[PDB]
Amino acid sequence: AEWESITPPVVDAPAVVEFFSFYCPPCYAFSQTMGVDQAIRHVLPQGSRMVKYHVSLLGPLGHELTRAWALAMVMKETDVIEKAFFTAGMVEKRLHSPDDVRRVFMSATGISRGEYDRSIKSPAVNDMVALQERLFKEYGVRGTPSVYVRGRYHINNAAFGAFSVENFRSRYAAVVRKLLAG
Repeated sequence: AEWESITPPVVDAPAVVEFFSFYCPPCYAFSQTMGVDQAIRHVLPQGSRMVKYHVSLLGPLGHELTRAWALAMVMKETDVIEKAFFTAGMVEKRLHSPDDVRRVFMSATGISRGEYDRSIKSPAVNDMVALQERLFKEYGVRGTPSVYVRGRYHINNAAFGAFSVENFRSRYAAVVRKLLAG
């Protein structure tokens, strides 16, 4: 059950923040196969939110995915986009080029080619890319997945033990739950 205070804290932080990458196997596991993200959402106090931010440093398409995610966030389509990009990469192994990124985004959302091309570079998406890169530095992010609670506690992924997905998930969420208490 381990975690470390970050310094300095982030003010006005969402209750839970997770920095992740579509190239990060444990991120794939948290989101898509082990139900850790879901178990965390399940202990969110009323009114609190979990927000996910993509990190650019990892992999060939790092920056393109971050911008694609920025677009998802602007459009309120993170749910379908998250599932789509993990399937495309981890599962199907067909995320190699910038055209792939746009193709998967369009297929998941139904957005048109022309709207994607105009939107992907919109001021609002530009802002959301800025925000992701800004917060990477403020939270002191060092890798992925990096889960932060109330802008002050960084969960230590490497401090949990279990023989099963089910115990691992429960113990990870138990610690997040504890840190959300108040």
